Amino acid sequence: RSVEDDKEGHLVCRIGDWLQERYEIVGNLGEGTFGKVVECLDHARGKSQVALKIIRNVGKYREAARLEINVLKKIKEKDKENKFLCVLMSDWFNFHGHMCIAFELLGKNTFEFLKENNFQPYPLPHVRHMAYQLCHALRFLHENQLTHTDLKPENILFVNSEFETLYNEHKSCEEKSVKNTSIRVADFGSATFDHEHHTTIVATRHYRPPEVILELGWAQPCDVWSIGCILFEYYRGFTLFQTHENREHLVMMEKILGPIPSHMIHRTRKQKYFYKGGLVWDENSSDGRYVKENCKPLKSYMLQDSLEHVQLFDLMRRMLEFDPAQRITLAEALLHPFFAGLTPEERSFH
Ligand SMILES: Nc1nc(Nc2ccc(S(N)(=O)=O)cc2)nn1C(=S)Nc1c(F)cccc1F
Ligand SMILES: [Cl-]
Ligand SMILES: [Cl-]
Ligand SMILES: [Cl-]
Repeated sequence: RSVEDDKEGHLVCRIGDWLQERYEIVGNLGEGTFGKVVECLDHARGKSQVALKIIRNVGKYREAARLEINVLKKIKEKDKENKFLCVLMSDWFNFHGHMCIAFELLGKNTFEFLKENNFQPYPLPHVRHMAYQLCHALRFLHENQLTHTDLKPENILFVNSEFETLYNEHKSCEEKSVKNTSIRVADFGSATFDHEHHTTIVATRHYRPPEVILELGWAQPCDVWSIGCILFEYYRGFTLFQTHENREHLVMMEKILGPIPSHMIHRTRKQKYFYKGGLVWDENSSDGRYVKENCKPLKSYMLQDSLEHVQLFDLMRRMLEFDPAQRITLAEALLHPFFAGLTPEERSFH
């Protein structure tokens, strides 16, 4: 059987196809610039269901995937009972130049669920449970000297994304409400140990913290900022920072969170963003006018005034502190009174 690649180096495969006389493809899960993700049955392990990430036959992707595999091995080694909520690898192999990584099959990611729910946001009890698990998952990675650097809703999966369809009487429309809010953290390809080389830029732009934009260096607090942006997005169903460029991003940060601390401004070599100790930007530009119209103080985005909403917003604001040294740690976050509302099942991790 000839193995075939398309023009971009993606493996040509379809439902029905097999790999290593072992993994039978039974579905398509998704795709990206890295290649594709298929659902397989693993005939060597009782037909167990797997998500198999199939990387393009392109050197720079094969190399990144090899690094991801190495990261995953180290993580598994530190969490042998798979207790700390990560999507860990069951197998990996090089298939005619395509690196393939097999993972236990979970449900949809939290972005895809949001999207299939027409971007209607998660209810607060759901946001609260998800935030709790995220703080705990990352706290454990952080305590093992690791930073994720690429947290975003697409990288957070429901263990099971089965939902109930409920009629929202205030909206005159149906809503999908996930039956179980247990989640797992995925995509460790960019994860960086304390002692390893730190690239100047990390994170997906919408989830990238100011110390990274200002090239001030970064560590574990990077992940805390990203979690704050994620929690906003779960709660409102739209992205906190919908931006494509650094200068606009910083202006959004200022409108939503207040001024950038002067000490950060004085320390950055990125002085092109500043003029006279202050952000410089064209208020009359397409980006200028978009930000002035759409970006408001964080507190203004609260849907309700009850105590649990106030506590969410207090927590989010502490996650979104400009100075990574002042930013709440996840150890501290887990002590926040926002988490008093967890059911005992949610708190003990069921
Ligand atoms: N372990 C695992 N299970 C799943 N399941 C899944 C994926 C997509 C969908 S879909 N097609 O969006 O409804 C449903 C279930 N995905 N998955 C993984 S590791 N996805 C994944 C990811 F979440 C981030 C980067 C690469 C990936 F391959
Ligand atoms: Cl490319
Ligand atoms: Cl191995
Ligand atoms: Cl200005």
